[PDB]
Amino acid sequence: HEVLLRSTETGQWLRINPDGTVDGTRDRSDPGIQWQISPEGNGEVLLRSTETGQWLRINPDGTVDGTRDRSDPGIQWQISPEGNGEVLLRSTETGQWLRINPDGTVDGTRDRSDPGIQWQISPE
Repeated sequence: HEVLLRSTETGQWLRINPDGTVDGTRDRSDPGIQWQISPEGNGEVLLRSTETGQWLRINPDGTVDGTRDRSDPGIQWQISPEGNGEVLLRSTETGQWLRINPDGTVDGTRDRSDPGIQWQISPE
């Protein structure tokens, strides 16, 4: 039950790379864009890469990458639907929203109005 996470603004997909970097791509065939959601309970989820097995992580320095440490505090996310399949993903640890920028970089922000925090989630 894989899902794709897609930018509403640009249509770019959230991708993880073999080196652990996380960014955006327009290549629908990239194997790094398939994710699996697992419940943590209490409204939290993990997002795990089908390709690499790494979980999506946000770090104290604001960077977003992947990790295989299931105990890392930065891998818990909260999906907040806004209606019509639009969602925000908020980090339990930092309080930031996951942001994909038009240039394909992925980081965090507290700006509710940033167009890059708007995500769609669709089955692959």
